[PDB]
Amino acid sequence: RLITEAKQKNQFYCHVNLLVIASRKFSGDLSDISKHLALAITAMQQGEGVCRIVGVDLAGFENKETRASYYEHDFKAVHRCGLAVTAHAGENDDPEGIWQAVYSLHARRLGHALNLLEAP
Amino acid sequence: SRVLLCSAGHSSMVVPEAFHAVPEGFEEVHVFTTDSEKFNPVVLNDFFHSLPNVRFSITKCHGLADILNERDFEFYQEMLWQWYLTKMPDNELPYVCLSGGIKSMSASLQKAATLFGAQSVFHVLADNNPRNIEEMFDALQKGQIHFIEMGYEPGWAALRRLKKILPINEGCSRDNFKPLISKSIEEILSNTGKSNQLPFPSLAILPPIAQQWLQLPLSANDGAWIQNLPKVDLHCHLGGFATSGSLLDQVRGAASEPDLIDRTFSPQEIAGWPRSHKSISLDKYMELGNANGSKLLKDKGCLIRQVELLYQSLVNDNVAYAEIRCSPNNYADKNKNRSAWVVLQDINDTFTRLITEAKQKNQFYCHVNLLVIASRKFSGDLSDISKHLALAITAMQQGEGVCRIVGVDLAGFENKETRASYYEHDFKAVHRCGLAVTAHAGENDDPEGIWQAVYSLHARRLGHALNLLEAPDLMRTVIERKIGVEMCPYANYQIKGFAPMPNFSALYPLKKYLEAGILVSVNTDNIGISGANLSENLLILADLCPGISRMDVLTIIRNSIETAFISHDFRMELLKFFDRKIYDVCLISIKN
Amino acid sequence: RLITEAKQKNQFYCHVNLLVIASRKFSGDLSDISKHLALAITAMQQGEGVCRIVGVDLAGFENKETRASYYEHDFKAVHRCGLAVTAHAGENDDPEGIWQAVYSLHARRLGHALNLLEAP
Ligand SMILES: Nc1ncnc2c1ncn2[C@@H]1O[C@H](COP(=O)(O)OP(=O)(O)OP(=O)(O)O)[C@@H](O)[C@H]1O
Ligand SMILES: Nc1ncnc2c1ncn2[C@@H]1O[C@H](COP(=O)(O)OP(=O)(O)OP(=O)(O)O)[C@@H](O)[C@H]1O
Ligand SMILES: [Mg+2]
Repeated sequence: RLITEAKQKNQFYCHVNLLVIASRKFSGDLSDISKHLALAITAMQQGEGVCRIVGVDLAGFENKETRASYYEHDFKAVHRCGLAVTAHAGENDDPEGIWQAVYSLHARRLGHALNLLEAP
Repeated sequence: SRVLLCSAGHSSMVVPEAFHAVPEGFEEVHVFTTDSEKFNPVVLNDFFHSLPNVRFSITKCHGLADILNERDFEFYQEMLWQWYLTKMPDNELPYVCLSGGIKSMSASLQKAATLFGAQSVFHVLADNNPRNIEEMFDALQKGQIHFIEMGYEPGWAALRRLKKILPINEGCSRDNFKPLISKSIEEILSNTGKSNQLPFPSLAILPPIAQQWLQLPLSANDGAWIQNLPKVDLHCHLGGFATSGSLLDQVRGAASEPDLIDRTFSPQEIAGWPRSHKSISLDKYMELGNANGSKLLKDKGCLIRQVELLYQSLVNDNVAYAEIRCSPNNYADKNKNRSAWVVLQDINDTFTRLITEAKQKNQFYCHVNLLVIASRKFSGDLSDISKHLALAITAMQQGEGVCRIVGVDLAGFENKETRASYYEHDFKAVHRCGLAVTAHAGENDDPEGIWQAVYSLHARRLGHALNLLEAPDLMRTVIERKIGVEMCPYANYQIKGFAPMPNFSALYPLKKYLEAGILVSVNTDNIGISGANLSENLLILADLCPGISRMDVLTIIRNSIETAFISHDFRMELLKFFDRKIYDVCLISIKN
Repeated sequence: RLITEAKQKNQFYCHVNLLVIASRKFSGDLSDISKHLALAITAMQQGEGVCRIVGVDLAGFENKETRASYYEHDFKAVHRCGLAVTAHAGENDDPEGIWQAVYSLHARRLGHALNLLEAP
């Protein structure tokens, strides 16, 4: 509604798309990841609307146990339905985690990871 | 009412004390007797003339005396039974006395009173056995006549439609002797599983005659009881409800856009439907439903009309709980913003509104839930399966509602290209969330696929599974885990063929399935295409599985309740309501 | 023998079936679990007898070191032959352990599990 209102005035407007986060709550309510993924998958399919859902997020509590090879069982269909995946890693994790996140989750983008220089 | 029934013998003056038995006065006295010359009705007529408000009826068994012969005994028994049936109050039990008559008629009348109800049966005893009226009057003045009763006799709450089906029959003889209940009495004990398969614990309170009636085998003429029977349908397809006829016409008439309706094509007619005399294939079975389906259900108004008509049919068939299989993607259309989620939401809100409006008026309402069909290789890419699962879990996540989403479904064409061991990894999340799976592991599917469905998909139900009898280990684990097996009698009979199908040798395995202990449930699949609702689906079992019993049908209903995906508290309430209704229906069933 | 002796005199008798307990060691001779499973399968294959073998107990130290994500491929064998499995995950365990003990070991019956209240 805001985008259409701004566009009708012919004034400069800011197109905005939404990303559904998947909080890494770890032990608590393990079904939350599946619920969020399915919510995003079915929400991107509304179709009509200048604003839409274009991908999901993997931010949350980063840990060795919470690596990309821990939730990888649930992502077999996010790419199947045409979604996109970002990630948040490298702030405190291991370059192996970043490597698997790049190659297992097929993350098109990546968050932070300021220590890339140490891994040519 | 306050109607007496008595037998007149040599002691013909026993009626006046029977009239005086009540402590507040009496209304109508009726007496039955034989054709012997010993009885003198003049004395009783003169005695009762002092109370003209009392209806005196005297009937004599024509051509009978002394009841000295077995043929005479049965003649007297049948006339007495007919007279009792034609001489009872419509909706109250009468008062009956039997002190007059020899042991034969007395015992017959007592058994008849037990057999048709009586407000109070008693006996009159006199120390000196008075003959003249003044003598027994003086006797009652002191109190010589004592009163002996064994208690109130409820009889059976409903047996009197014998007098409707059997007319007065004033002109009759020994030739048209009706042994209607005697064979039921003969088969009471003449005929372990059938002994303690008793569901619905209140059936124990039910009187024994109707219990043994339930123990009798099923018959075609029990359609009235079957229709009055509260049932459960778990395998029901929304897309095959209306396919032809007035239902299809009125479903078409409510569409939002008439110009998008093909009002010309109609399905090909099959002679003898639903009792198909020739075997049919799955392709023709589905082609019979071509007039309806996703090609016609896109219109929102048409969808609402179809859902309302299906719910009305469910309520009409006395179904007290149902689960509907639906395909939201098939009815979606991005042209009019009709996403699959929107279609499913429309169905859910329509069902919830219908149920609430039916419950507000305190009528019989069919609580219904939805099943999300996830077909295999039906529309192209297999990502549609993931889309269906995601939609189903998101829909169940609504939280609050009345008509909810119990779980998902897995349906395919035959085999191989639609095997049940392809999508475990996709199913992990949806099955973890808390839904349920009913894999269609059956209909010429090898036992290995059924094993994968049971043990890797954790499927709680199996569609059809007709050929389960050839896998003893798979059977054993199915019964050991109480996995529901939905079976559609008419549909499988039409598309596969079972005895008494012409030129067929195989027979339906439902009886052996029930004897083994499988939690079998009887369903309808596609009402419109098969042309048979739940009532005739259950009725056809008499000629499909010979020797099937009524208690077996009740256990089928119990199993259908057992295998449904519902919460514990809702299951308890449903069980209580079903048990009370079942008791009422079997109380008023032996009436006919 | 005891059951037949009690039954032949037409007196109240107690039918008894045995469960082979797959003892938890996790320290040495780890083949003992497979040996126990084979012994239980062969024992149930006797067939005749009022008293028989109907199940296998997964008892022992139910701590995280011996959860249900270890030998499920081995329990495929016992599940194949139509033999019941009883688990034991009731003392000092997480809801995750109970969950995949139910859904991977296919435990048809569960032991203890006193803390189900906190896992709706
Ligand atoms: N994808 C877009 N994102 C943001 N603005 C857009 C987009 N597409 C079109 N517009 C708008 O189209 C309008 C065209 O304006 P125009 O070419 O006449 O230049 P202007 O009016 O002189 O200055 P301004 O670009 O600031 O409006 C712009 O104002 C711009 O905001
Ligand atoms: N599966 C069983 N388990 C235990 N006992 C059984 C079983 N099957 C039969 N029985 C025995 O059958 C016997 C039948 O006994 P009956 O019906 O005559 O009653 P009772 O002798 O008066 O009292 P009781 O039941 O204590 O023996 C019972 O004693 C019962 O112990
Ligand atoms: Mg079906």
